[PDB]
Amino acid sequence: SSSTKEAQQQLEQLLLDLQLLLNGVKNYESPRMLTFKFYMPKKATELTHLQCLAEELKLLEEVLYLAQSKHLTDIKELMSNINVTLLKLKGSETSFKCEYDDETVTITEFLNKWITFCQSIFSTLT
Repeated sequence: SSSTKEAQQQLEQLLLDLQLLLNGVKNYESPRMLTFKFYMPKKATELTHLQCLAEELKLLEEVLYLAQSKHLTDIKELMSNINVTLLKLKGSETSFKCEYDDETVTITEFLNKWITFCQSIFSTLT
Protein backbone atom coordinates (compact mmCIF):
# COMPACT_ATOMS: atom_id res chain seq x y z
CA SER A 1 0.00 0.00 0.00
CA SER A 2 2.26 2.82 -1.34
CA SER A 3 0.57 5.81 0.36
CA THR A 4 0.91 3.75 3.51
CA LYS A 5 4.58 3.18 2.68
CA GLU A 6 4.94 6.94 2.18
CA ALA A 7 3.34 7.62 5.56
CA GLN A 8 5.53 5.02 7.23
CA GLN A 9 8.62 6.58 5.67
CA GLN A 10 7.70 10.05 6.88
CA LEU A 11 6.90 8.84 10.42
CA GLU A 12 10.28 6.98 10.51
CA GLN A 13 12.00 10.24 9.59
CA LEU A 14 10.01 12.15 12.25
CA LEU A 15 11.11 9.50 14.80
CA LEU A 16 14.80 9.94 13.79
CA ASP A 17 14.33 13.75 13.98
CA LEU A 18 12.76 13.69 17.47
CA GLN A 19 15.38 11.34 18.88
CA LEU A 20 18.16 13.57 17.48
CA LEU A 21 16.44 16.65 18.88
CA LEU A 22 16.23 14.95 22.30
CA ASN A 23 19.90 13.99 22.21
CA GLY A 24 20.64 17.69 21.59
CA VAL A 25 18.43 18.88 24.44
CA LYS A 26 20.14 16.57 26.86
CA ASN A 27 23.63 17.47 25.73
CA TYR A 28 23.35 21.13 24.82
CA GLU A 29 20.65 22.83 26.89
CA SER A 30 21.68 24.95 29.81
CA PRO A 31 20.71 23.24 33.06
CA ARG A 32 18.47 26.28 33.65
CA MET A 33 15.95 24.75 31.20
CA LEU A 34 15.63 21.76 33.55
CA THR A 35 12.97 23.51 35.58
CA PHE A 36 10.89 24.60 32.60
CA LYS A 37 7.47 22.94 32.86
CA PHE A 38 4.56 23.09 30.43
CA TYR A 39 1.36 21.35 29.34
CA MET A 40 1.24 18.67 26.67
CA PRO A 41 -1.39 16.37 25.10
CA LYS A 42 -2.67 13.04 26.39
CA LYS A 43 -3.82 10.18 24.26
CA ALA A 44 -2.19 10.69 20.80
CA THR A 45 -3.05 7.49 18.94
CA GLU A 46 -3.85 8.23 15.27
CA LEU A 47 -2.03 10.02 12.45
CA THR A 48 -4.27 13.10 12.77
CA HIS A 49 -3.06 13.60 16.37
CA LEU A 50 0.38 14.62 15.05
CA GLN A 51 -1.33 18.02 14.40
CA CYS A 52 -1.20 18.41 18.22
CA LEU A 53 2.61 18.05 17.98
CA ALA A 54 2.83 20.62 15.13
CA GLU A 55 0.54 23.00 17.07
CA GLU A 56 2.77 22.98 20.17
CA LEU A 57 6.00 23.21 18.12
CA LYS A 58 4.89 26.64 16.80
CA LEU A 59 6.06 28.17 20.08
CA LEU A 60 8.16 25.37 21.51
CA GLU A 61 10.67 25.60 18.59
CA GLU A 62 11.17 29.25 19.55
CA VAL A 63 11.86 28.08 23.12
CA LEU A 64 14.33 25.41 21.90
CA TYR A 65 16.15 27.93 19.73
CA LEU A 66 16.59 30.38 22.60
CA ALA A 67 17.29 27.66 25.20
CA GLN A 68 20.51 26.54 23.64
CA SER A 69 23.98 26.89 25.18
CA LYS A 70 26.02 29.44 23.27
CA HIS A 71 24.64 25.12 17.48
CA LEU A 72 21.70 27.12 16.12
CA THR A 73 22.36 26.51 12.48
CA ASP A 74 22.00 22.77 13.01
CA ILE A 75 19.03 23.02 15.44
CA LYS A 76 17.23 25.27 12.99
CA GLU A 77 17.82 22.78 10.15
CA LEU A 78 16.66 19.91 12.37
CA MET A 79 13.46 21.70 13.36
CA SER A 80 12.85 22.63 9.73
CA ASN A 81 13.03 18.92 8.81
CA ILE A 82 10.62 18.02 11.61
CA ASN A 83 8.25 20.67 10.29
CA VAL A 84 8.42 19.41 6.68
CA THR A 85 7.83 15.88 7.86
CA LEU A 86 4.75 16.81 9.86
CA LEU A 87 3.44 18.72 6.81
CA LYS A 88 3.84 15.57 4.72
CA LEU A 89 1.90 13.58 7.35
CA LYS A 90 -0.91 16.17 7.64
CA GLY A 91 -4.38 15.33 6.32
CA SER A 92 -6.88 17.76 4.77
CA GLU A 93 -9.14 18.23 7.85
CA THR A 94 -9.76 21.89 8.40
CA SER A 95 -9.70 21.67 12.24
CA PHE A 96 -8.39 19.30 14.93
CA LYS A 97 -8.67 18.77 18.69
CA CYS A 98 -6.07 18.13 21.41
CA GLU A 99 -6.69 17.05 24.98
CA TYR A 100 -4.07 18.24 27.51
CA ASP A 101 -3.01 16.85 30.82
CA ASP A 102 -2.93 19.34 33.74
CA GLU A 103 0.30 17.73 34.99
CA THR A 104 3.16 19.60 33.42
CA VAL A 105 6.26 18.19 31.65
CA THR A 106 9.86 19.17 30.98
CA ILE A 107 11.18 19.42 27.40
CA THR A 108 12.94 16.08 27.88
CA GLU A 109 9.76 14.39 28.97
CA PHE A 110 7.74 16.07 26.22
CA LEU A 111 10.10 14.64 23.59
CA ASN A 112 10.24 11.14 25.10
CA LYS A 113 6.45 11.02 25.30
CA TRP A 114 6.03 12.20 21.71
CA ILE A 115 8.52 9.58 20.50
CA THR A 116 6.48 6.96 22.35
CA PHE A 117 3.23 8.35 20.84
CA CYS A 118 4.79 8.28 17.32
CA GLN A 119 5.88 4.66 17.76
CA SER A 120 2.32 3.75 18.78
CA ILE A 121 0.84 5.71 15.82
CA PHE A 122 3.27 3.83 13.55
CA SER A 123 1.63 0.48 14.32
CA THR A 124 -1.77 1.90 13.08
CA LEU A 125 -0.46 2.49 9.63
CA THR A 126 -2.00 -0.83 8.71
